[PDB]
Amino acid sequence: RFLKVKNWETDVVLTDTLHLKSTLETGCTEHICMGSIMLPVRTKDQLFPLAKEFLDQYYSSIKRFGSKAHMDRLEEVNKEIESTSTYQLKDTELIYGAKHAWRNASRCVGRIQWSKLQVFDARDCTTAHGMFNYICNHVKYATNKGNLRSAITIFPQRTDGKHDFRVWNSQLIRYAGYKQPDGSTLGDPANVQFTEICIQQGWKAPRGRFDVLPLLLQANGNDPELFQIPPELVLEVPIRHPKFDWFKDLGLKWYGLPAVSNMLLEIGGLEFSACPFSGWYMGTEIGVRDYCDNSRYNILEEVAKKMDLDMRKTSSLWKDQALVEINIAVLYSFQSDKVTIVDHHSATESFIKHMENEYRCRGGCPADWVWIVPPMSGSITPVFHQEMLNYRLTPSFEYQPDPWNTHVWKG
Amino acid sequence: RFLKVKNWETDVVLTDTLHLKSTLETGCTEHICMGSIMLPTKDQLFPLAKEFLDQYYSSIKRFGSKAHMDRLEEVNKEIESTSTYQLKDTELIYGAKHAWRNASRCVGRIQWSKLQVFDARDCTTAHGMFNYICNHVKYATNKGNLRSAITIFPQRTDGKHDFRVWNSQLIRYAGYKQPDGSTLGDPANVQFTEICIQQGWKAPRGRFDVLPLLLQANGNDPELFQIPPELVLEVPIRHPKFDWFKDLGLKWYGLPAVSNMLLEIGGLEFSACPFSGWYMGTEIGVRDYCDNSRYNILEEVAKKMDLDMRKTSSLWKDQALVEINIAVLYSFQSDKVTIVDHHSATESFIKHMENEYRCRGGCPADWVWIVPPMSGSITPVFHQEMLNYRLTPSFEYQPDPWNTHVW
Ligand code: HEM
Ligand code: HEM
Ligand SMILES: CNCCN(C)c1cccc(CCc2cc(C)cc(N)n2)c1
Ligand SMILES: CNCCN(C)c1cccc(CCc2cc(C)cc(N)n2)c1
Ligand SMILES: C[C@H](O)[C@H](O)[C@H]1CNc2nc(N)[nH]c(=O)c2N1
Ligand SMILES: C[C@H](O)[C@H](O)[C@H]1CNc2nc(N)[nH]c(=O)c2N1
Ligand SMILES: [Zn+2]
Repeated sequence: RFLKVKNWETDVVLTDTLHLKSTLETGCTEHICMGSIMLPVRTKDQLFPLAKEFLDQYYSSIKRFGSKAHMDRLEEVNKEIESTSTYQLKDTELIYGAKHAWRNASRCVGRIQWSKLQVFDARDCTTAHGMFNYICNHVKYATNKGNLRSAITIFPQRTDGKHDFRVWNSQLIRYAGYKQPDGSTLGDPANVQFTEICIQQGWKAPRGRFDVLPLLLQANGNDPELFQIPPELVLEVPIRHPKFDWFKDLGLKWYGLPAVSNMLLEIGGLEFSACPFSGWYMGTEIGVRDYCDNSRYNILEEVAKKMDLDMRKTSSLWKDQALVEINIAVLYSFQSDKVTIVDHHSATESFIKHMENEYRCRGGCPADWVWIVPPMSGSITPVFHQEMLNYRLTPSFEYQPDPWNTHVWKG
Repeated sequence: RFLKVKNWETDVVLTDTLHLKSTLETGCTEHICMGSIMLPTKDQLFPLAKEFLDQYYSSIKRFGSKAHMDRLEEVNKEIESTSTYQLKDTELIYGAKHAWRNASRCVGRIQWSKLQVFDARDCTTAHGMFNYICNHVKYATNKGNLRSAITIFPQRTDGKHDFRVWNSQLIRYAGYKQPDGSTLGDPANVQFTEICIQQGWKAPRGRFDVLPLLLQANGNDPELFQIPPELVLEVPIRHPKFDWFKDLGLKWYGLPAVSNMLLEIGGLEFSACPFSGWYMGTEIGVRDYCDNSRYNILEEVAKKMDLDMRKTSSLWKDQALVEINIAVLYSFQSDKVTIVDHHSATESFIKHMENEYRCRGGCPADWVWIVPPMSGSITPVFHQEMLNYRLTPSFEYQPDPWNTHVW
């Protein structure tokens, strides 16, 4: 079966054959679309086909499909599953797997860079302290004094689901949020629950507007431990505006390194519950969502006040006007300190080319339009006008429940 | 089977039960989501009439009444005899308001119940059609105080006798392909603009020439008519701070009036059902003016603002986009023509969603279309999970007549 997508700006039509290789569900049916819904211990039984599938993919990519090296590996894995109920990936397989999980990530606009991913194998790690070490090294390597490099660190895979490695932080670097008795919030409202946990686990909170959270690390199913990332390894960028001198006085800054640490990495049916990954920011992530979401820092009014916009009627577009200047400020700041960042025009245009190249060479590119289109200026980016097919391929990054909700406390 | 939707900005969760009444298909499967794709007999007829009459009679709190049962047999008799049936005025009106109510892609649906319905099923000719349409335009325009309306022409019979309005909207600017290779006027209408000329229209070959109506009655050949200019309300576009802005020579019409869709009610098909409301500002300023394949004026506005257009990262496109949209709202409000900004309209839609969930068990909605094409996440609909499904009565797409019509 062939499926066609059309770009309604360029009339370019592409044909997808890759969806045929799609396994997992979407959440949609013939009678209902769930494309705007945010969130849509394995047996030896189901494990081997999943291993076989992966290994088949792997050996095809290296052009050794049906070789003795291929067959022997299948046999080898088959036996290891029957006698041990699981198996270990070769380094080459782990690297291929991690890159392809990124490549298959349909909500990610930045996938043109997928083949350039630095894979840190942390499968020999045994303790929280060991995790801290790996993570520090990840952060130093990725930051690279401002010239950012994509990386992922992979901790040991799930066994019986009782010895999980987990990073409790949603991101490696993130600002604390504090609920005040008056109901207002100090810092990042999105991190209030996590900050409270850290505090309870013994973290002495400085209680400012931008306190870098501590790492809360769980190894081998044990209770999580607190570590503070060395400040010298956390690159931050004070935000200022190229024309507005008062902007610096808002007191804003942000960190340079976006690093997601709460996702699950599935490769060949194996589950890696601790796999922090990092790249670089698209400007709007900070300047639109982080600064301007009503439930985040929420700086639109204060910025608009200073620009002296007509804030009486929404139809003055004072919110839209302030949003653009804030986003201009974020980009100007990062560029000025030579910390890697990409604007949403540049990023979306690159994704279009990547997507086109993925149709030619791969037969498709699964993409989630709802997430790909930037949260400001949507239709002046080429992705707005691009029809996309969303379906799920493995290897993949998956969601997983927050550890504080599932963890068995030891004491 | 009882689905929930969350607003991630307010934590409000709503439970959807209405989707269970859905009958038509979405185009998605368990394996692939097509949510971003633009375009996915007597025995057929009677269940459709039934489903429709059941909901109609339920809406008037007379489910399982003699009148209900009586009407059901009456329509059954008529289908079994005529191979079709006629809607009572009351059903027709209910039908139309519900097609709008059910339009999952429409952000302006909070007003759905105040639709003025013009019954034009007695129409037999294109001059006839023209007369109905002029009346519609005048009534809906209301000297700038816009009122929603629909005019309904006779239902399809054998597909040989279709009424069609060939225009996509009642009022649209013409578009011409100059020998330069460039495009003068609206590029979206180049092909239809040729068909007008091919059928006899004399273009003023300008930039904002109001297209002529091309009307088809009983499957006959379509005819041209020029709407009385005095009935087409337009808004010169100026900026409340940029005095130079008016020299760009931009204007826009006040009445958005979609004329090419198909209205399906109780199995019956109305291929000519022009309807109209009032603009949300971004349709004009973001899409019409700044789409690359439309008037595409970003670069020239940017020049006039003397913005640093060297790098994409100065966000000069974004900056101009805001100003252009500021101007659109300003000009319409200044001339007292109804318009709504994307903040007000999306906040209204959220309130409507809440009303629909609490009073109907849900509200079908297409996030891809509801989220305005600028400043998406600073409007509340961005953070609102929505379920998309197909309810009837409905507005559907239908093929362009020129590809179909047998002369
Ligand atoms: C290098 C530059 C990168 C850019 C500019 C980028 C951009 C983005 C953006 C803007 C999102 C939307 C998330 C949000 O708005 O909350 C996203 C999602 C995502 N990204 Fe990327 N990313 C980059 C690197 C990476 C890397 C290195 C990985 C994995 C190895 C990755 C995997 C993902 C995944 C799995 C999602 C899905 C999130 C979800 O499902 O909720 N990205 N990306
Ligand atoms: C009164 C103020 C109204 C507003 C502000 C409004 C707004 C909108 C907008 C912005 C869209 C997106 C379409 C696009 O971007 O091209 C839309 C779609 C739509 N509207 Fe409304 N509308 C209004 C009245 C009406 C009325 C009176 C009807 C029918 C009687 C209607 C039926 C529809 C339908 C069927 C669609 C989707 C068409 C499709 O499937 O592509 N609207 N509306
Ligand atoms: C509900 N929010 C999603 C949080 N998650 C799971 C998530 C996943 C991937 C990406 C993001 C946005 C942060 C980010 C991460 C990376 C590696 C790059 C980038 N530009 N942004 C967030
Ligand atoms: C891209 N979609 C095709 C154009 N169609 C079929 C379509 C249908 C309904 C609405 C629109 C947008 C124009 C419009 C119409 C009405 C009544 C109100 C309004 N504010 N805008 C367009
Ligand atoms: C590819 C994508 O489906 C297409 O660009 C859609 C996106 N959302 C839209 N939303 C609205 N309101 N109007 C449109 O024309 C479109 N176009
Ligand atoms: C309800 C809706 O799906 C939700 O708000 C989505 C919309 N699109 C998004 N797009 C990005 N990049 N990030 C997001 O968190 C979201 N959130
Ligand atoms: Zn879908």
